[PDB]
Amino acid sequence: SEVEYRAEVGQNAYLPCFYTPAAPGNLVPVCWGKGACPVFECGNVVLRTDERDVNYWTSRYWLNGDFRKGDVSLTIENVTLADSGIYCCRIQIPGIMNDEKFNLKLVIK
Ligand SMILES: Cc1nc2c3cc(-c4ccc(NS(C)(=O)=O)cc4C)c(Cl)cc3[nH]c(=O)n2n1
Ligand SMILES: [Ca+2]
Repeated sequence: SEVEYRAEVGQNAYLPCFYTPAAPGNLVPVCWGKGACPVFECGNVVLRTDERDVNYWTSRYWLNGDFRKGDVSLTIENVTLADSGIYCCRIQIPGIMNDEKFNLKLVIK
């Protein structure tokens, strides 16, 4: 079919997203949301970081990887069937018309 990420109800879901910081400690803000990246900034926002730290999160949504090294992969805890969908991870590279947009398809059964 096409790239997808899978989980059963009650498991954690794992959606990958990565960037390479220009130099260590120099982080780029990231936008995670539910819905494809053409929607608003990154869909219906679930989690955000800035140059310093996580600045916004929704219950059950986590960055448990080394986000200070560019691993901004998402964990969704205790998934239900309502969690299926496209998710947008947007790397907000400083500057205009240069963001990286990743659309991740999650299928729960
Ligand atoms: C009570 C609760 N807390 C969180 C939470 C917290 C975080 C978070 C916030 C700052 C940092 N930065 S730090 C201090 O340098 O490690 C690191 C993380 C992982 C995230 Cl991403 C997601 C979260 N999701 C969530 O459902 N809950 N619930
Ligand atoms: Ca940009």
